[PDB]
Amino acid sequence: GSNPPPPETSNPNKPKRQTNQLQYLLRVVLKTLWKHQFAWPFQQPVDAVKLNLPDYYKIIKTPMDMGTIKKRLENNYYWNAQECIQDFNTMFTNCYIYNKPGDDIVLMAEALEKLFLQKINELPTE
Ligand SMILES: Cc1noc(C)c1-c1ccc2c(c1)O[C@H](CC1CC1)C(=O)N2
Repeated sequence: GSNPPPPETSNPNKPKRQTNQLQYLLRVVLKTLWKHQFAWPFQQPVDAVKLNLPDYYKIIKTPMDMGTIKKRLENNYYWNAQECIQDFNTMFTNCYIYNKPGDDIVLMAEALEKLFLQKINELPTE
């Protein structure tokens, strides 16, 4: 039972907002990554129990996944786009820290991150 609670996707006191940038993040960035062939392992938290990776949450203390990001965006959890961008970067970084280069998961993260960076370059409010 080595899985933590997942990251919060709502919070009573944290102020909530919808900006054009946050709409772009849900409707274009998340949408393109979510439907990518390599999205699926990132669509929910890492299941250290199911994967038999009992040390995952010993090593990764700031977990993040796209399921979480998607719910945060749908819930207007974020105040600004930078918060969301930060979550995507945390997701990628965690994957690169925990796994070794040439692991399939790392190659999947690299392909998603390329696409992420391309979509982030067109972020509106321009
Ligand atoms: C994402 C992620 N970051 O570190 C690890 C470990 C994962 C991870 C998440 C889900 C799965 C996983 C790795 O292994 C396989 C998929 C990977 C082999 C590609 C699986 O079925 N689910």
